[PDB]
Amino acid sequence: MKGTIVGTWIKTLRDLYGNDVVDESLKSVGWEPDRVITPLEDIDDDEVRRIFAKVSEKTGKNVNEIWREVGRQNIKTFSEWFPSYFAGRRLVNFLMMMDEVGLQLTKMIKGATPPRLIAKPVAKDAIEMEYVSKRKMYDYFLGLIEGSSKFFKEEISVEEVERGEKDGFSRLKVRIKFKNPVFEYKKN
Ligand code: HEM
Repeated sequence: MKGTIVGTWIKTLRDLYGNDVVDESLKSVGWEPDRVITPLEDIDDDEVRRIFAKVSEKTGKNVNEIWREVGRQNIKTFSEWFPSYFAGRRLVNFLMMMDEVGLQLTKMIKGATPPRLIAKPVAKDAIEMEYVSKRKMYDYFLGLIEGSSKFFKEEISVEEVERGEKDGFSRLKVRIKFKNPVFEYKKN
């Protein structure tokens, strides 16, 4: 990953799991517990992987479970660093815009590699959102969704539809139902 995102993860882990757990885990991979990560740095995905593995060991929580929790809380962290994205009224609009934001950053930020988050309405009160990535952060993705619902104070039901790997790409499709109708058939 790029530096920006790893910065948020470290912060979120600490908020979640305390300072000693994180300090220790970063040292285990040879990092400085209080490393200053710059946005445009490139960070070894395997190093991150080993960090989270250590957090798993120290806390006794399954790594997948940690990512789920990290995903939920990281929305709070990210909204504090980058408030403008969260400035809108609605959860649905937030979610529907995310794919565009991702495409744009791939273009703007050298080396940046965010997943596709393809969203499309499937009923008056529902969209499908498909995560597509070379990485595979199924639990993180799901966590982010819940965190978003939490931030926007809009209850949603999330049901997983498809999960699988093809051609080196991990995919996860969910159906997200909103409380009220948000879509309308309008003509082509
Ligand atoms: C709120 C504004 C957001 C911005 C500006 C943003 C942008 C980014 C960036 C820059 C990365 C890292 C790319 C890299 O380091 O190579 C990333 C990773 C990721 N983003 Fe977002 N994101 C946002 C919200 C979300 C939301 C709401 C979701 C899910 C609904 C999401 C899904 C993911 C996932 C799952 C990753 C991990 C990388 C992977 O799985 O391949 N992001 N995002």
